[PDB]
Amino acid sequence: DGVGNASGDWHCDSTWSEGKVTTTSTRTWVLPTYNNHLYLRLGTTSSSNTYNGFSTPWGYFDFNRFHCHFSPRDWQRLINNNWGLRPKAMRVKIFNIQVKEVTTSNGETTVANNLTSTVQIFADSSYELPYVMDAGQEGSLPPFPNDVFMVPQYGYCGIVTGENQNQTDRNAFYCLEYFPSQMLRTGNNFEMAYNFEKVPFHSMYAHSQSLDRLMNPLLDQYLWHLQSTTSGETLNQGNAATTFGKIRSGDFAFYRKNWLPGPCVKQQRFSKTASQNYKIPASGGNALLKYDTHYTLNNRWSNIAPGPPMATAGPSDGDFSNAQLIFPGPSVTGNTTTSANNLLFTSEEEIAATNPRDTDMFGQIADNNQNATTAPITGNVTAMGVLPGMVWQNRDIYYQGPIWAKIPHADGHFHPSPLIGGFGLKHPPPQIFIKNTPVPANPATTFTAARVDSFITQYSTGQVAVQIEWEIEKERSKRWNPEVQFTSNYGNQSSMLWAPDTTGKYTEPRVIGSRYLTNHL
Amino acid sequence: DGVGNASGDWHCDSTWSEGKVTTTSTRTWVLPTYNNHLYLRLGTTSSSNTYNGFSTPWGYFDFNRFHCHFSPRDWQRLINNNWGLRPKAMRVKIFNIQVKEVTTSNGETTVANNLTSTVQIFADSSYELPYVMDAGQEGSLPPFPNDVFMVPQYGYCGIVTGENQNQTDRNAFYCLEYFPSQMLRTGNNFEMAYNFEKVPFHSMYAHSQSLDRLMNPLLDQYLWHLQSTTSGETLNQGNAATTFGKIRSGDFAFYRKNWLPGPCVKQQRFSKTASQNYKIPASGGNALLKYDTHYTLNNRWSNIAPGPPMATAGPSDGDFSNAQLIFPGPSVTGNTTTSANNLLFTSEEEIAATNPRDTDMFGQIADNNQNATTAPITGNVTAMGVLPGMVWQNRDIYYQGPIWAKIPHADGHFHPSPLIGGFGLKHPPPQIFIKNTPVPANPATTFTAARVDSFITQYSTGQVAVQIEWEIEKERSKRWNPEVQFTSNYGNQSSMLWAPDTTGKYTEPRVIGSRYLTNHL
Repeated sequence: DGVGNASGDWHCDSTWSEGKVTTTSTRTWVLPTYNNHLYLRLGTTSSSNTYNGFSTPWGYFDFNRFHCHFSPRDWQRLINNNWGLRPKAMRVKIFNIQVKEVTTSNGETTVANNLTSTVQIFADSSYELPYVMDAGQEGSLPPFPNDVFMVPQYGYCGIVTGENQNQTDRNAFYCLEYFPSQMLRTGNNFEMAYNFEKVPFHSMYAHSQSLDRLMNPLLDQYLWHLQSTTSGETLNQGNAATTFGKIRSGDFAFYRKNWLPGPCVKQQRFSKTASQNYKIPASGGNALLKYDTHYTLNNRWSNIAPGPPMATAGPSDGDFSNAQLIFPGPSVTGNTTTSANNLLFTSEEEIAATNPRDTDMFGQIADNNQNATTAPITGNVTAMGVLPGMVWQNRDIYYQGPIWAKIPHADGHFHPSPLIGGFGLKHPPPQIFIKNTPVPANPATTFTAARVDSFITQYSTGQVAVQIEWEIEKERSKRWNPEVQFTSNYGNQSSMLWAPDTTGKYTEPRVIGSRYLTNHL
Repeated sequence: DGVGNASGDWHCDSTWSEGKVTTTSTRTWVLPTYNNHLYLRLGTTSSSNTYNGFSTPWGYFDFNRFHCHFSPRDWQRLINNNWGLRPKAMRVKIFNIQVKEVTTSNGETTVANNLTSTVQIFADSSYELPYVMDAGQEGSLPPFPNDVFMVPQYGYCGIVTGENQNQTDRNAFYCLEYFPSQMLRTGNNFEMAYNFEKVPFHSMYAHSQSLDRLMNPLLDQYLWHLQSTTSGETLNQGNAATTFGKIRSGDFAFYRKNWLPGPCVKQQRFSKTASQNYKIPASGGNALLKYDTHYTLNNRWSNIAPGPPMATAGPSDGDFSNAQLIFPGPSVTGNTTTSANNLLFTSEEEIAATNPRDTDMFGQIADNNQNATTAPITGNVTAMGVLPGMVWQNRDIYYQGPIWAKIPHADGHFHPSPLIGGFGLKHPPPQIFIKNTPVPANPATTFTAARVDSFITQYSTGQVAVQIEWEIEKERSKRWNPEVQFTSNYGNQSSMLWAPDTTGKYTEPRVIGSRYLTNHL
């Protein structure tokens, strides 16, 4: 519309309705020029870290974390009152564009606003580009609305053959300029809308019943079983008579059951006390990567991280495994720490009702057929696939964690739910790409056909607004006694938690999940 | 609309109608960047000064004083001709926005206007934020229309537990960016409207009658009373006979009366002559805070300041108490003075008809039941609540004082009128918040997820207009002789009072209240 006319307004709120909540949040961004306006191929030959790909001049908006869209109070309203959550619609606006040219002269930089410069924006609706937005990486909106964030650079990997960097003829190059874009000056604004495909509600609740306890504790089964092959409490001694008996109440472990616990992939267990662990190197002949549970994909090890949902130790427990996500705590110098107390550990232990424990076996199975001569042998089940009549609970969604993921495009998928967390989507929210259009510097007066390298140094800033409509289930329980709630128990604090400190810094003190209200199997 | 098109006009006038006056005033403001765009928590552990809270990047418009909306002549038209005043409607405009970027280079600052920068403005209509606008503090429009004022920074306290700074889980953090705002460039303008809830007229008048004199001085009552228990003028001597008598005229003190004087909280009295006061420290073991009348709220002393309305010494009298408001006079160095003649003292003495004196007791009450053996004992009433059949007069509104206050949100309130002065409102005029939107400085070329600290230094200026509709009562008295008026008696002056001086400085020479015209009980 105009230079001196604002192209949008600031909107950040949540509005709660009967069956739905609509959260809006606005942020301020700054977009640098990446790679001097030019694509660059990436790669390194590493034993398991081997990768190859392309970094692009473009940058993109990552909307996928829950604290982008929710405050800590709104997250409390949600999880305390509701059994389920799923996203419905999404809407995005990019407005109040400002492009700034900078001038380095006489050892000092001055910034002026270039009014005729443009910025390019397109959302990829057809999913034609590699989708990196679900990778669980950085570059999303800040949790706190006053923060200004930097738009992350876009890049993508490609199929790696073995442990060697080198590309083959299968590798694709995608040129972002080969899509149609929208070019925006300071008067122009961008907008798009999106609809989520129907997806099961995330279950925000814990079970108040175990699987193996689903029976009536008063009654007996009409089913019989073999109690023992001999008299006495000692093995391989007795009168050698087979005793059959009815299954009476009080001895549930022998009840015949309709269902089974969920699948397992065992994890290696580590103690938070440093002296209580076996000494393992970070890198070398024996890596910690070797001793963790990994999968070999094309001669490349990769952790199973978290892996299939499995019950975990409590957040405060003195042991952890890779089945637990780890977030930085309130006070961290960054990139390293020697103490687990600085870290904030996730725990799935609420799902211990239906699911086997990450660091413990699924069960034990007979390895032979006994006879009078041969004693029975059983053995541990470390990894178990799904079986008919098996039930399991998904991993929990967190306030700091990802909302969705893109289901890979493949001829088969089983229970398409993301192992980090959230909502598997075949057509997730489309990636929105933005770059500063190049402005050439002063050209030569004669003609040359070499591409022009010299460019005016610029960056742009602006405002971005996101609106997601969510759909929620109200808890409908006949439970008498009070349910557990998410409360602030933090007590007497010199400086308020979940608020800026004396220096203005805002951090998130705790990891908070969605499962508080109980329900029954 | 446009860069080179003005978004509003200058309007300052009052327009008087039969039952109403509509005053408009326009000012020029300047808005700095506060706290480098970031919230900061505040607090200090003090014995009674203990506080905790948050200072915000935002700033706000304080419209609450009378001289914002009135000139000294308009204030004279009002109070001389009218018994009552109440506000009706209010309207606010913020226009002619100008955002200026500043550059410090080579030891000198240059200012340029950034045309694509925005400013954010929202009024809080739902009273969701802490309301600091009624606190009787600085940061309102200047009295004199040529002055340019600086928009005050916004901040708020929180519930303090005891004498300790530390917050508890009850303390709230409010993020202003979590409201919807309006973003304005130089072409854009802001506007809002507001309606006052029905409120009793402030009574601009003094009583021409005392309570205890409401009788007919000619007649006698038909009521009798006990005149004395003995003969003679000396106590505990006489003939010990009970004498009853009719209540004759001329001895009014014994008249039976339908009504009582207003409540009291006694104040400590101080003489303006320094030698005539008892020596008390400002701070130490014995504070002057201890010896003034205070209330203990959660182990924290606070003055009763002014407190319930009570008659006071005259403005020129040689003694004062905390029941009298104090304003700076025409000539003050600021923040301190050793002489009361520099200060301008408020006086409530007009209400001495219905109200007890601030430094004197409500009365005296019998402490025992006398008999022949025991002499009667009475004792002073320093503090008295309201009683059935009690009448009182509110504190006066001044030209320099607050217009309204927000009635706290609580399950009970008694006679909700602000003890400083003005109009108690449940939904007062909403606070209007304004800040400079951040413009990031030159970002790094690589990507980092830390929030961007570096910012372009900016400020904005503009114009703000306020229009309040007022409702007034015309005096309707049958009084014969002339009433007291507010006149300029200042006499021969080298430099005109109520006008700028030779140096351009404008001050307010006197404290002027609203009560001149008499009325009768």
